Amino acid sequence: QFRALLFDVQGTLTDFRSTLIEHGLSILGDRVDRELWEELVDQWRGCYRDELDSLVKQEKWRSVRAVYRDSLINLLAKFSDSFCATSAEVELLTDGWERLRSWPDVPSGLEQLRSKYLVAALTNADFSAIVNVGRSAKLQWDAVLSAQLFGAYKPHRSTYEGAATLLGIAPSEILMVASHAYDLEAAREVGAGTAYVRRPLEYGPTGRTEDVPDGRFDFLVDSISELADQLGCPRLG
Amino acid sequence: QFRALLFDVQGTLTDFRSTLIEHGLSILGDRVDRELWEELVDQWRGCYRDELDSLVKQEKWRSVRAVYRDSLINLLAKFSDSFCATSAEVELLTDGWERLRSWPDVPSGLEQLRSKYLVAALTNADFSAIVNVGRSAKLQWDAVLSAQLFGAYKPHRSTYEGAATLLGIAPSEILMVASHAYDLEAAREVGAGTAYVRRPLEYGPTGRTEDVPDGRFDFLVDSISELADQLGCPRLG
Repeated sequence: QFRALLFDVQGTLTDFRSTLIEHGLSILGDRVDRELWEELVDQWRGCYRDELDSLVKQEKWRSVRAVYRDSLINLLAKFSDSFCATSAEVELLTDGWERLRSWPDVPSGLEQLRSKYLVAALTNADFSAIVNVGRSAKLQWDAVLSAQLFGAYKPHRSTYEGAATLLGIAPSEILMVASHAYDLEAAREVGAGTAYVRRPLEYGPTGRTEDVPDGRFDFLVDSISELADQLGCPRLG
Repeated sequence: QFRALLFDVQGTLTDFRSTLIEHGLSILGDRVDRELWEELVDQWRGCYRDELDSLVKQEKWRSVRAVYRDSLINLLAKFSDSFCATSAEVELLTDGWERLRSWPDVPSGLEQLRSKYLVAALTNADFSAIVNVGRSAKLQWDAVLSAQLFGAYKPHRSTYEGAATLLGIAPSEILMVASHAYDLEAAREVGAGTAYVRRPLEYGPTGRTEDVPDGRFDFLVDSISELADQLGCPRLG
């Protein structure tokens, strides 16, 4: 069936929200409260995807770190009555995105898959960012692929097809793995397999995610270890 | 001093000659004698080098797999009196270059360096080839980089500069590691440190290797683990 598994990373494998909440509360200290900062974090994620959505239609690529920084600065202006931050603090706050921890199933799941499949990241994050998160989130890849290599973000066909060309495999022999349906739907359009990972805590203990029904994608799992089971990979020691 | 180590792979970390000799004898069996096959492998490697030297001068890039395949077809014609190969066998023999075994020091040496440094591959081999070599050679990277990503082979400055921009690290904070002096000299020009790894068996128990004196490059070692020691990395368990 498949030769390689292509992974979305942010949210799919990493809990970005907990880190950005705790990191921002560490940096800003007594100057911001949980509900103020949590509301900021949630609008920040929206601003990034809205800018990335705009860039895809326009067929342009830019530093994704710069996207995060630009949208944070815009949000800090909105909240300028409540608190402020220096340029250095804006840099440290923006760095939170590159210190993500992975969900607890991920490292054992990724290793268990490596016995039958090549495992690569295909991320919209900049190349250096995914390399950096790899250390804090304990990710170990066969290859790292980023929108920066292709000059185009997912859901663009160029990213999935370029990933397949670089890997030397037909798109039909890629299983694409993601906790975001848009990413899986685009991969299906190039012939790739689809595997959805439910992440109920991706947007916090409250706040819900897509209750995906069975049969929309080829697999629907609650962990990478579970996906590995269904792909004929044995459990580790 | 250094944030990342950039590794050449073929030869520096992998014994391509032992691999291709035993790989060919497995495919061809009794139809060729070992000493004859050894002569083809040594000329095959020579063809590959002469071809890459000319493509570098012309500033062109082409699939390195096709370089191996086209040069093999020429040598099979030259040796056609002694043995022959089917079209399928030509593909299998060319696959040997994507199944290289690593020198015995390398896997633990790479692991020991990961405690303090980012480790990435930078090879002239195509992207799919270096991914496959990671399994056969048991290499574990933070990132994998290929001349295919840049449309230019080492020693072109664009390859070292592209790697630095992809990893987000200043070339002065990159240590280049190789058993080939051309590669280290070119990285020195871009601003990186240099580490020469002596591989006397790279071209066989017979044949010869390069002369590097002490003080020509920043480090001169006999194994990756020695390099890690000289870089302040604690030993493994």
